[PDB]
Amino acid sequence: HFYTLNIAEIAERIGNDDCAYQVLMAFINENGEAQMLNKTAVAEMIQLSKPTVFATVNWFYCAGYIDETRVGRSKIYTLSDLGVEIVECFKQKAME
Amino acid sequence: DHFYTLNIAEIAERIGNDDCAYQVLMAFINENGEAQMLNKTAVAEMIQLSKPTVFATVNWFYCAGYIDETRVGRSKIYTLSDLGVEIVECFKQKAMEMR
Repeated sequence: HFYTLNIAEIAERIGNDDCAYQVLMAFINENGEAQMLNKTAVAEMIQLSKPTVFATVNWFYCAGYIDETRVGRSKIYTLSDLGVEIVECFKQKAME
Repeated sequence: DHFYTLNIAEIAERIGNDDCAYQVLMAFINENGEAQMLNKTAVAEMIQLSKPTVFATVNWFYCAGYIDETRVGRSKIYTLSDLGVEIVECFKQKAMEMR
């Protein structure tokens, strides 16, 4: 069961969500490369209510934006191929 | 442009494991199994969960692309996007094959 979707419009929507945009963008180091993060570290990068930032990371998971990997004791998140593609819109939208 | 292919199965199970998400999704399917439309308030009312909680989900469901929003009179009303209908028609099937 696949579904093939115009990413550009979701990327628009997220891009209109103050809180969502920042949580996606965290996963991008200054070198323009994606990076792994746990929920705590993200919570720190962004000045916003730790609750809301945890809640945002959670749905991002759901939605399929960020992959989760079990590391020893804690859970660590990276962007999905989808997360990367959404960032790739933003990358190009800032460009032009 | 920017097209991308989701696995709907993978998104479904993820949603299936969130009590609030599942219910918010399913609220757009009526008694007769047809898809319907609601505003934020009507969703909140069907779900037996913190109105705040329901509102955050309806928000992010919108971001995710599961629902679209249509202006009417003096009321932003929500309806499943095609994606949202994908996600349901997937739950519907897992339940279908079950019985």
